[PDB]
Amino acid sequence: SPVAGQKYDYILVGGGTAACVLANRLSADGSKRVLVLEAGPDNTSRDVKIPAAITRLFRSPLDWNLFSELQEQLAERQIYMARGRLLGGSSATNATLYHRGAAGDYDAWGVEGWSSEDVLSWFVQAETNADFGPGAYHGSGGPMRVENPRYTNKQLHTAFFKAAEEVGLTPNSDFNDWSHDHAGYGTFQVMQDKGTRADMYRQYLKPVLGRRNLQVLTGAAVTKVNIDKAQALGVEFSTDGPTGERLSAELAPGGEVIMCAGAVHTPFLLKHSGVGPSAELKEFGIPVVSNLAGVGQNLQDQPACLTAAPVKEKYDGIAISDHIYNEKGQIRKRAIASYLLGGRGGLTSTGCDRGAFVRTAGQALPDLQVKFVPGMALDPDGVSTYVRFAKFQSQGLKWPSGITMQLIACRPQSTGSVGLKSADPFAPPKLSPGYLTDKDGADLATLRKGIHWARDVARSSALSEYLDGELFPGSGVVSDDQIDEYIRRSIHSSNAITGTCKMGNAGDSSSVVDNQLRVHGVEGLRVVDASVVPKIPGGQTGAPVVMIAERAAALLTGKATIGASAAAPAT
Ligand SMILES: Cc1cc2nc3c(=O)[nH]c(=O)nc-3n(C[C@H](O)[C@H](O)[C@H](O)COP(=O)(O)OP(=O)(O)OC[C@H]3O[C@@H](n4cnc5c(N)ncnc54)[C@H](O)[C@@H]3O)c2cc1C
Ligand SMILES: CCCCCCCCCCCCCCCCCC(=O)O
Ligand SMILES: CCCCCCCCCCCCCCCCCC(=O)O
Repeated sequence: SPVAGQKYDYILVGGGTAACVLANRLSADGSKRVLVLEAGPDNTSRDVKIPAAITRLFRSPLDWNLFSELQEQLAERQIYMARGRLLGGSSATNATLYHRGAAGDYDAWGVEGWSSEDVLSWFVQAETNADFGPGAYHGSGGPMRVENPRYTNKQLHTAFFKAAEEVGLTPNSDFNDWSHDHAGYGTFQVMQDKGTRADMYRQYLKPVLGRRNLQVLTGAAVTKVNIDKAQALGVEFSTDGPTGERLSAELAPGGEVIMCAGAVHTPFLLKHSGVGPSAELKEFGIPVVSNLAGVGQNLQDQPACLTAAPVKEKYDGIAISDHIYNEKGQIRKRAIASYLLGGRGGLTSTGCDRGAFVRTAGQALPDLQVKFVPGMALDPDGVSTYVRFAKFQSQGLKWPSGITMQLIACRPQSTGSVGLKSADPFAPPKLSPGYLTDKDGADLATLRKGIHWARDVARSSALSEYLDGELFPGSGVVSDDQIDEYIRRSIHSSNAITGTCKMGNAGDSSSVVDNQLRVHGVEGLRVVDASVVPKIPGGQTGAPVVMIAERAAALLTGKATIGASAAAPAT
């Protein structure tokens, strides 16, 4: 009905992080008709704009509310896996931390044309940074906004740095500078513009909505790619939920469908389109279009656990929870005034503004990320405690002052899968994160050694000054066996999720897309989102997705090629 009689050069499945970048770049010269189909609503919520309102976005109508299959290895629990559902996708609901990982993460992909030297200029092209000018590792002029965090905690932020130094960690002045080793303690930069969330709807899509050649439809749930050698024709979707008419957006000749539904929903939709392992498609009577073993395999997510400690009575009031709420759960006037005048103070924080990367055991690259939060978790599940914090408003109760360190296996060895639990394209996917399944027990060992490292930091004189014991995991949890059980019972997502449509070299049989991001076995179909990441980089995955989308757009528009290897000579 909104697509009746129209033909599109590009159809983007999803209106999230990658899709916003692509919609901007592919509509720029005016020559191409671009359609965006997003299942969620428009990006208008105040809870998206204010960073500290991330607490309110978990388990909300702006989230997919996805739960994993029962995980036998995690005390038989379903794990919540947050995912944004609106224009800007997870960039609209994330913690805003700006991380690229290390040069070695991209070299470890081993994919032709996607070395660290190849991807660096695409990170730089996306970027405008308030604290780093143009240089080898930073750009100025690109649509993203990055800045140093605008919340300062007078006592706890430098206490964390001093404690990390007391345990023998060195400072890292810029976690995105590839001329330094990745390990160390330091500030985490944020995807914010003077304390306002700088999501990719705000930075890339919203500014170009006036373009006549760009059509964005919200409340548009894609059901499958229409495929006719298999050739993408366009995409089926409903604007009225499960009961709605199935509409079809049609490609113009030479048009492509670009999958941008993310690492959960892209492999899910491909399987619904007949692209995936033939056994999984036959199970639900889906005709096999491209028998592609890797679709929904290689799910990589960074699992997390935490330690938390209360401050001494004399330091009551020094935590970010005290800067946001008063003793009755009322949002503090100082926080509101600082946010609106100046774009500073506790509402500019998603909780962590600094942390560390750490080698627990002599690895080539850090296996552990540490997020320092100058507030105390009341649950060993950090995501649960954020939901508690949002619900705490106006309850007439005092949130106890303290600190938290979240421990993340940032380069995990475990993998999971995404598949189908039914033939209905409106049903949730069959989601298995696979945390702690790697054969050596490396991910469990990382998080166990993480807890020991967080304990050493909390015991150090610089932080010890403020603290009065330990809440989580607490006094009862000391032996390796007690720590491992705490981790199995409390492990939660740090919200990465990559690799389910993995890019690979010619000859890599686990590949779903080639180095041109083309889906094997289908013409005119590409994936441009976190699905394609071959091996997860250390740190949060949003900046890498924008880099991939920026480079994909340049390839599609003819401004760049990927893979510059000299042809072997004629003999
Ligand atoms: C809670 C949370 C915290 C995070 N913290 C950080 C962090 O601090 N820093 C950072 O860099 N990264 C962070 N990340 C990760 C980062 O946000 C993601 O890796 C990145 O945004 C993914 O981009 P994408 O384009 O692959 O997918 P998304 O941005 O998730 O976009 C996919 C889009 O597809 C839509 N969609 C799904 N199915 C359909 C359908 N059938 N039809 C139509 N549309 C559909 C979704 O609604 C969504 O809008 C976080 C993630 C979350 C969820
Ligand atoms: C508990 C989690 C934090 C909640 C934050 C909500 C703040 C509500 C107080 C009133 C906000 C007034 C300022 C309005 C700003 C709206 C967003 C923006 O335009 O940047
Ligand atoms: C915005 C302020 C919130 C204050 C909450 C109190 C402190 C709790 C810290 C929880 C520790 C782990 C952090 C969980 C982070 C959830 C979001 C994310 O995954 O980045």
